[PDB]
Amino acid sequence: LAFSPPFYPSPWANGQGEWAEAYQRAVAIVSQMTLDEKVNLTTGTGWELEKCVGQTGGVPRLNIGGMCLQDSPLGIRDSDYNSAFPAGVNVAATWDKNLAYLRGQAMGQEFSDKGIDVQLGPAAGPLGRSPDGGRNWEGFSPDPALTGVLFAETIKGIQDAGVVATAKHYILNEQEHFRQVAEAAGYGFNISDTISSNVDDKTIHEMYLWPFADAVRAGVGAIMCSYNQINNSYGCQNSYTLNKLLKAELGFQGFVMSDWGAHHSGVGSALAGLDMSMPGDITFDSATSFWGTNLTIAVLNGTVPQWRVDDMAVRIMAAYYKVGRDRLYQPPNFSSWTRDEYGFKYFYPQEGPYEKVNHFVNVQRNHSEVIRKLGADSTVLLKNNNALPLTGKERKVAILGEDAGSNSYGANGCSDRGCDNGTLAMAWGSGTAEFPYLVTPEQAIQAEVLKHKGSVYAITDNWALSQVETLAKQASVSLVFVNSDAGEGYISVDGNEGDRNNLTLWKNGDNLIKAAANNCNNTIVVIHSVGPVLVDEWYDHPNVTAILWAGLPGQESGNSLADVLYGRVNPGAKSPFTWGKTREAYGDYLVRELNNGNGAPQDDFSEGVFIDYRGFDKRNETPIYEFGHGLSYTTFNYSGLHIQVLNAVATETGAAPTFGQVGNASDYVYPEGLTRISKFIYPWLNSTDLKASSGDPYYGVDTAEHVPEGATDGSPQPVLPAGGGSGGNPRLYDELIRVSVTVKNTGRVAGDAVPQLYVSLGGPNEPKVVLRKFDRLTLKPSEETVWTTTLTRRDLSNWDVAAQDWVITSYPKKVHVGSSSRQLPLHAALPKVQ
Amino acid sequence: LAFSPPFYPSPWANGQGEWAEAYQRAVAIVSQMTLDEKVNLTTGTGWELEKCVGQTGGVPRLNIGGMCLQDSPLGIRDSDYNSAFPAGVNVAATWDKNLAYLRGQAMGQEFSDKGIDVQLGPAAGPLGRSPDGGRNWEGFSPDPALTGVLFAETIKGIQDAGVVATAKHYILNEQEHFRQVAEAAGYGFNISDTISSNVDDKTIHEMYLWPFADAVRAGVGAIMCSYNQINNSYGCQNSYTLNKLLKAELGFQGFVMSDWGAHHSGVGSALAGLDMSMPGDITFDSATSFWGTNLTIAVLNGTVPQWRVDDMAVRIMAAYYKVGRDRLYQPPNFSSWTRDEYGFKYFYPQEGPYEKVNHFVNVQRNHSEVIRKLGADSTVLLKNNNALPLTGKERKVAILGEDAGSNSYGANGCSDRGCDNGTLAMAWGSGTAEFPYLVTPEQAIQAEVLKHKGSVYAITDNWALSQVETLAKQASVSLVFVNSDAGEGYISVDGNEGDRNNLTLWKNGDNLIKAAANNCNNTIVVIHSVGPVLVDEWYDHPNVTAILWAGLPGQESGNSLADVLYGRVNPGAKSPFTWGKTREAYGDYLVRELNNGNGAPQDDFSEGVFIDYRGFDKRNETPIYEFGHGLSYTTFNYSGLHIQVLNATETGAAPTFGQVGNASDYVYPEGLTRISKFIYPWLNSTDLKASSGDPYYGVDTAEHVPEGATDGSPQPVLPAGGGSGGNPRLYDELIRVSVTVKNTGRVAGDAVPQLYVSLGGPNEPKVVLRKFDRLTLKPSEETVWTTTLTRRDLSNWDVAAQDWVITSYPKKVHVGSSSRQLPLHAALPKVQ
Ligand SMILES: *[C@@H]1O[C@H](CO)[C@@H](O[C@@H]2O[C@H](CO)[C@@H](O[C@@H]3O[C@H](CO[C@H]4O[C@H](CO[C@H]5O[C@H](CO)[C@@H](O)[C@H](O)[C@@H]5O[C@H]5O[C@H](CO)[C@@H](O)[C@H](O)[C@@H]5O)[C@@H](O)[C@H](O[C@H]5O[C@H](CO)[C@@H](O)[C@H](O)[C@@H]5O[C@H]5O[C@H](CO)[C@@H](O)[C@H](O)[C@@H]5O)[C@@H]4O)[C@@H](O)[C@H](O[C@H]4O[C@H](CO)[C@@H](O)[C@H](O)[C@@H]4O[C@H]4O[C@H](CO)[C@@H](O)[C@H](O)[C@@H]4O)[C@@H]3O)[C@H](O)[C@H]2NC(C)=O)[C@H](O)[C@H]1NC(C)=O
Ligand SMILES: *[C@@H]1O[C@H](CO)[C@@H](O[C@@H]2O[C@H](CO)[C@@H](O[C@@H]3O[C@H](CO[C@H]4O[C@H](CO[C@H]5O[C@H](CO)[C@@H](O)[C@H](O)[C@@H]5O[C@H]5O[C@H](CO)[C@@H](O)[C@H](O)[C@@H]5O)[C@@H](O)[C@H](O[C@H]5O[C@H](CO)[C@@H](O)[C@H](O)[C@@H]5O[C@H]5O[C@H](CO)[C@@H](O)[C@H](O)[C@@H]5O)[C@@H]4O)[C@@H](O)[C@H](O[C@H]4O[C@H](CO)[C@@H](O)[C@H](O)[C@@H]4O[C@H]4O[C@H](CO)[C@@H](O)[C@H](O)[C@@H]4O)[C@@H]3O)[C@H](O)[C@H]2NC(C)=O)[C@H](O)[C@H]1NC(C)=O
Ligand SMILES: *[C@@H]1O[C@H](CO)[C@@H](O[C@@H]2O[C@H](CO)[C@@H](O[C@@H]3O[C@H](CO[C@H]4O[C@H](CO)[C@@H](O)[C@H](O)[C@@H]4O)[C@@H](O)[C@H](O[C@H]4O[C@H](CO)[C@@H](O)[C@H](O)[C@@H]4O[C@H]4O[C@H](CO)[C@@H](O)[C@H](O)[C@@H]4O[C@H]4O[C@H](CO)[C@@H](O)[C@H](O)[C@@H]4O)[C@@H]3O)[C@H](O)[C@H]2NC(C)=O)[C@H](O)[C@H]1NC(C)=O
Ligand SMILES: *[C@@H]1O[C@H](CO)[C@@H](O[C@@H]2O[C@H](CO)[C@@H](O[C@@H]3O[C@H](CO[C@H]4O[C@H](CO)[C@@H](O)[C@H](O)[C@@H]4O)[C@@H](O)[C@H](O)[C@@H]3O)[C@H](O)[C@H]2NC(C)=O)[C@H](O)[C@H]1NC(C)=O
Ligand SMILES: *[C@@H]1O[C@H](CO)[C@@H](O)[C@H](O)[C@H]1NC(C)=O
Repeated sequence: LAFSPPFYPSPWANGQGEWAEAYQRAVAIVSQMTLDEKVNLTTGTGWELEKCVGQTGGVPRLNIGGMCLQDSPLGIRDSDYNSAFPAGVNVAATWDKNLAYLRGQAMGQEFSDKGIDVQLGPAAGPLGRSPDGGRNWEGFSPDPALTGVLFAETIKGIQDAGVVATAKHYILNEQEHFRQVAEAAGYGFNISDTISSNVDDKTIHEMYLWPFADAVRAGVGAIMCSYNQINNSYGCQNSYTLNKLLKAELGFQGFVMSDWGAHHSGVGSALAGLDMSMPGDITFDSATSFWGTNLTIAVLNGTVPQWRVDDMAVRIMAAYYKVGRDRLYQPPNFSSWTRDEYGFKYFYPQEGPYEKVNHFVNVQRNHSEVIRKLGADSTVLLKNNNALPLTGKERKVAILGEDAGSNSYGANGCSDRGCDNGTLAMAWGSGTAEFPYLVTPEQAIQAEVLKHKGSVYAITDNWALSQVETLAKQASVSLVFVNSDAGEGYISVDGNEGDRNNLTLWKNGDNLIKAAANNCNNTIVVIHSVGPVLVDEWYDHPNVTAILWAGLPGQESGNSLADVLYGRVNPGAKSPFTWGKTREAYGDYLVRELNNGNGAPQDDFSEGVFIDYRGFDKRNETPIYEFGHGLSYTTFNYSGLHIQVLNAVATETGAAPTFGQVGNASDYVYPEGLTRISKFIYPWLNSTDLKASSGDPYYGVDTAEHVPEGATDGSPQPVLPAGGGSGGNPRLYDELIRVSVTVKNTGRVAGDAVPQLYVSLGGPNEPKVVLRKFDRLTLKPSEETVWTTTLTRRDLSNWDVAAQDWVITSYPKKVHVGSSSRQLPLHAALPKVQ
Repeated sequence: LAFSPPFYPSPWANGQGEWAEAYQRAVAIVSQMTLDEKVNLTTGTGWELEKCVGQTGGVPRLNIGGMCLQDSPLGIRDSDYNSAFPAGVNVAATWDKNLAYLRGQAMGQEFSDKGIDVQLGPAAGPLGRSPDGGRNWEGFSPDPALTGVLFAETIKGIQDAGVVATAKHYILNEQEHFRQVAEAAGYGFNISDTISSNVDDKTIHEMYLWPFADAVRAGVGAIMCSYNQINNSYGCQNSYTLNKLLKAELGFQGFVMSDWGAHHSGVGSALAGLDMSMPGDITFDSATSFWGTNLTIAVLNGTVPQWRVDDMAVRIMAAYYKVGRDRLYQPPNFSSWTRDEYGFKYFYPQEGPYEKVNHFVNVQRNHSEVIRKLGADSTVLLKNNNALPLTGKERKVAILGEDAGSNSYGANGCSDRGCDNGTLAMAWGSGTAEFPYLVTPEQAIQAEVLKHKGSVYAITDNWALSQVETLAKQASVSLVFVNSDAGEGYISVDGNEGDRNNLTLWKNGDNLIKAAANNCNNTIVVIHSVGPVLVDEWYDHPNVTAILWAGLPGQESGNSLADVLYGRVNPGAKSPFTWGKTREAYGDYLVRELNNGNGAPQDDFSEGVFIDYRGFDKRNETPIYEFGHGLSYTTFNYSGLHIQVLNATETGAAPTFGQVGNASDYVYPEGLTRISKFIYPWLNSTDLKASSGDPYYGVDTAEHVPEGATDGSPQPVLPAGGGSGGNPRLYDELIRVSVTVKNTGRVAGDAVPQLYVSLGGPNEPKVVLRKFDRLTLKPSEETVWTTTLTRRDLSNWDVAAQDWVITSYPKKVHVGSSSRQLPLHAALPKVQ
């Protein structure tokens, strides 16, 4: 059984880089705080006790309001008068840094204006190991370089708007099956612990950890650790991922919160590097906590050192000052639990004053513009035989497929989007937001036809094949809509328990396209989905003249598409994952059966780095549409590749500091004038009897055997070779090579090119190409521009497990530039650099 | 059993009134025709043999193309790139003569450009004896004055655009049940002949006939006789309705065509006043005809006088020339039977040249504008507790009801509209047209809200009550859509065989309104339906703040409604029927069970003239919403009633035109390939009997030909005849009535002043509608409305005198805003 080696102590914050001023202020405020106050910062107040999906008590004596933590990565969850943005996989499909930033900023403004302090997103974990993982859509791309840049830009947009961003889920939560014990039980599986991702050190550094290093370096405030185990140690108490990888190596200065229900111990978690417990209780409304009271006590009895709790407090306050949250503070002006204007203050037990719980604040501004633009710029044109753009002069237009029409229960009529009815604009689970409205393809395309006085109908029942065939025959174009859904594991739709059971079109989609293609010589397929689908039985049909994948566009879905279909937007999106011929061609199977008796299922990542296009490439498999593939209504030419070699840190930390003082147990007893709200989690002790007021069956049992070596060691520590900066040693960020290429629009209309830069790092076990750089360039017909990027030392390195460091190996390296991972007409050998 | 007295001979045309020219050109061309050519004019070429729903083979030797006859009364059926107009009943809701005319004109243009010569509409029969009658929606109103005026207006619009209109169905086809023997069989009833409408002479004159008189007087060129019997004589061989009532009394100068399968004899129908057999065969594609060959033989053998067939050919040509069809002629450029560009020229047997059968001509022009406007001006505001118009500033809008959303099979996804799925903008059967598209309420209202940056959703599953209640608690306004559908008898939806089984909202409509109104203090109900529905269990709910009825609005439905809801259009429409508390409150039950063994069911119109509001008023029942009721976004005042008193006896002999030769002249030409199932006018051989194949040929012939049926001698002109739509003295204006109408509200808008008389006497309705108009007034703006009462308007039909008589009982006049809101009244002075 895979094992996770200890790494202690839990590194302490130091004001590194961009964090200096936030840290000074955090120190100055935490210095003034009592122990119970500090504890208050670390622990949620209990499932559905206050307004937000997570919420802490704050420090009322020092005028620090409770921190409000709300889902989701694509807009405010469980609220009203908010926008629904396209999903993160759409962001990835844009290959546009600027759009990722703008979406981050639009979300941040909305979260801010609801009195939300922390957004539970963006996501980069799951990275995308398996094309059927239920949550890949919440993230970006199975590619680390593309994912990391867009993750980082999204984080910066949110944080520049004055809300803490939360990089989640850290780390290796690559599937939904067996991610939680009670969740597996509800599906009839009996497991004593959650699935264990077992991964080698090289793989983790070069893939799953890489976007987290980008997030840390961009200044991310928070990280959320995951439900799964890593080598059979839970994500939210894994000292190797948390103390070693994230805090010592990556030099992470903010706080680590648990996923909801991912907290599995008081002492172990605190010493293994967790900073905040969400939603606060052990299970929802258990009125017990691994922290709160238990953590106050653990400091009082000598088990957790004051410096560790003080560091939790400093990291939490530092994230808060760093984004300027204190300057924007206001209590949450909505409730996640009800839409009622008035209600009891403490939702779950229905206690506290009866008062205004919703203000109905309209936070949307004009954000439908970025959503519409982004949806259009993420529409991948996979196939186009001179079919598109449409002109408006088409005489009779057939809109075919349920995915074009309305959800008959209303756009929000399935709780957490837990169905696949009508057009698919948002997948399911916690990564969701209430739509203010949803513009369907049916509405948008019908309005466009009628504006030109054409004829148009929508058929939206995918088994009405007789009416489909009859209409297809009469039409000048058939626009066929199809989808494939997925989502978080707590919701099952049609027996799909988060993870998709297959990669086939839902609701008869393949039969629908065939019914149409057999009758219109101009059949145009639109796919909405969470990731790749099997297109093998119809993509090469002579009557399927164009194919688009539009992802999950959010609220303006139909207008984003019309913009693309009718040429207002020249599509420039690129596939951010691989379209293979079969499920088998992707390998990386999901663990769907118990393979460790009734223990934790074991998920061995035995492919190593060979996921998505790296795997297709290794196996010599030819994708239908490759990573980086996307067409345009113009043409681009790449020429003139040139390479230019360019001219291009403490060894110990300080001792761990403590701020403020700890007093007697009697100081932290429940205050006499306070009504204790039922299920509410507090930092207080029933009496000075520590053991009895812990109520912990294991209190003082074999304590020292359960505290790992080094776990309480507050003395100076060595700086890891790969650490000592933000997102790693700052040398990794030295720019070693400049690359330049000329890109020309050789066609008849303006459009965006997406130049892509791959390297071959060389060596018997490396992928043949891996993406390193990209940009999205707007070019007029005949226009030329010189695209210039740089490669960093990290970009040219591999993880050396013996050195514990990034090393540029002695194998000769090459650069490749072109339009996709398989369309690389330019190549150049790289000279030795170190 | 009821009995239909004979009336013979069948009156011949005489070029009366506005028909003088058309009749002279008709006589000139028929004079040049051989017998088989004339017969070709009168007989369809067989079911689905050519392009149109009905088609004659024309007279090629004289450059007269075959006549193309096509459904429906609300747009071109079975075609492509055509418009889909609101139903008749919507035109009735507008109370707008000018809109009726513009909708006729728009349709005429579309039909004309497809190469269609004759539109099979408009409809005023059914009048609407029964609220659950399956085709009432095709027509106008159970009121004969409102129907007659709007029916005449539609016909003028169609015919001024150069297409023959066909006033249908003549007469008394007031229910779908048992209207056809084969149809009844498919529903499990064994009857030997169709339902017989049995109606007294006064009622027929004062109600069912009256809009046909207006149609005739406005110049309609064709009439279509009905599937049902009247007093046990088939509508298409009824000498009393056709010969006496239509041709001798109303002076109809045009042609009468059979309904499709309504032809039931060769000699009998011809002599009883029928002019045209549609679709030409005895049963669909039987390759046999009551006419065609049979009618050539009936003339050659002396049973049908030459003058009768000459007259048929003269009526048919006079109609065609009357609308100027000859100047606009082109073969039909689409096929009713396939959408393919190419196909066999004779669809049913798939024979003849393989060639172009569809040219996909887009005839829609700008007709979507008149459609949108008529849909808005026909949306009756039944209740408004200060909820409308919406401002567009409503923060969150719930659209609720499957009636707001799309048909999941596509707007034309159910053949002849034979389903109730998604928004109801068209009822079912032959009275239909392919939408070029359908703007749903969901589309237009959500677009409206998005334009103002509001939040909006549509819920379109009527059993998703949980989702409906959750949204309705969060909404600023809830717009709840519900319907009730019906149609022609050959289609059954949810067990409704044409006729409605009930007047209750379909698709959980009542429970949907109750779930919304239980949670939004601002619930607004929109009804699409073929007629009245029962609103009693929610109309007065304190959270139901408004209620509209929008009828069957055609392709622009959503934009029509949004224009009204958002105040672009001030509703002016008025209910064209009564909204009763219960079904019982209407009486006039359908005949739904066999009541004459396995003979024809007997449908006794035992209520007489007392249908719709006449019956409610008679029984002193209070309607929830009366005939004539509609609210506006402004208010109007009616005052200053002022009343002022104002200051041929035989026909010619029947003519014959041209000559009849020997049998041998009418034998099939030698070089002609005979298309299979095609109906021709020719004889297999000079042997008459063997060429007819009639098992009754030559047997008891004279005993089967009623007295006077072959009398070509000059005939007496009836007292109530002698003109167009009746004796011209009937149209003398006897009294002028005036009132002042003022807009006293804050919104420009239309008033619909309505003038009712009481003719008096123990058997007369308390009030009957006589005149109306729709007048546009700005806020504070006044106008004088002036109108006149004719001799007909003040008369009752006297069965003894066989004439209209102003009876001696004192009469009153009433003016107001509805049949129940009449603040102005006076005694009328005695006039004669
Ligand atoms: C001051 O106040 C404080 C606050 O009140 C007091 O704090 C309490 O102190 C107690 C100790 O005195 C704590 O109780 C003990 O906790 C441990 C740890 O449990 C958690 O972690 C487990 C994994 O642990 C490893 O990793 C963590 C870090 O992630 C480390 O901190 C641990 O040291 C350990 O590290 C090794 O392994 C990692 C790699 O994994 C390496 O990198 C290191 O090098 C080390 O080699 C984890 O498995 C536990 O998970 C269980 O609990 C969850 C419920 O919380 C549940 O979700 C899981 O499914 C799982 O359930 C199973 O186990 C529990 C009991 O733990 C059962 O109830 C349950 O029914 C299941 O069977 C958890 O997240 C825990 O291991 C200890 O229990 C072991 O030992 C006792 C006897 O001492 C046995 O009775 C138990 O059966 C159990 O035995 C297992 O392990 C033995 C190894 O020693 C092995 O010999 C056995 O064979 C067996 O399999 C204690 O439970 C208590 O948590 C804490 N309370 C709070 C609120 O913090 C403090 O005492 C007081 N101070 C003083 C001086 O008074
Ligand atoms: C030159 O060439 C010509 C063209 O080829 C030759 O034309 C043929 O001439 C034949 C006569 O020689 C015609 O055959 C006869 O038809 C008659 C009429 O049938 C039709 O009308 C019936 C109603 O009739 C009344 O009303 C019409 C106008 O609507 C009048 O024209 C009639 O005079 C009659 O008028 C009276 O009543 C009205 C009020 O109703 C008054 O206003 C008047 O004052 C009078 O009182 C109608 O009911 C018939 O309906 C049947 O046919 C439909 C199918 O067509 C069907 O859908 C109906 O259900 C119904 O079906 C039932 O009856 C038929 C038989 O007709 C059966 O096959 C079937 O199975 C059903 O049972 C129809 O529309 C017709 O009545 C004659 O048949 C009767 O008499 C014969 C004896 O001669 C019996 O054998 C029959 O059983 C039948 O008897 C009934 O009536 C008797 C009294 O009349 C009574 O005594 C019996 O007890 C019984 O109940 C003939 O069939 C033929 O139609 C015509 N062909 C064409 C193509 O036009 C012509 O001969 C030739 N000339 C020469 C000189 O050679
Ligand atoms: C009642 O209404 C009905 C329905 O409207 C009328 O029925 C229609 O009447 C038409 C006559 O007016 C008849 O028309 C015929 O159609 C035939 C089919 O035409 C199509 O196929 C051909 C062949 O490949 C194409 O050319 C053509 O464009 C069509 O696609 C034609 O073949 C007939 O053409 C012949 O007659 C016309 C004049 O009518 C001539 O102009 C033409 O040149 C052809 O003339 C030859 O045949 C005639 C036969 O009468 C001879 O008289 C003449 O001398 C020529 O003969 C030479 O060629 C023939 C064979 O081609 C050869 O055997 C001979 O020895 C010589 O070499 C004509 O156009 C419709 O088909 C018919 N419809 C149906 C469904 O039956 C009806 O008339 C009405 N009744 C009344 C009283 O008005
Ligand atoms: C850790 O977090 C906890 C949650 O934030 C903190 O508990 C809260 O502490 C505040 C400050 O002590 C308490 O506030 C008190 O509230 C009562 C009742 O308030 C309401 O009713 C009155 C009377 O009609 C009304 O006038 C008020 O405006 C309120 O609506 C007041 O009477 C007190 O004077 C005082 O303001 C909260 O009650 C308490 N919350 C809960 C859930 O118990 C706790 O202080 C934090 N601990 C540390 C060490 O910081
Ligand atoms: C603290 O006191 C409360 C209420 O008096 C009690 O119910 C709760 O269980 C106590 N906690 C412990 C750990 O005993």
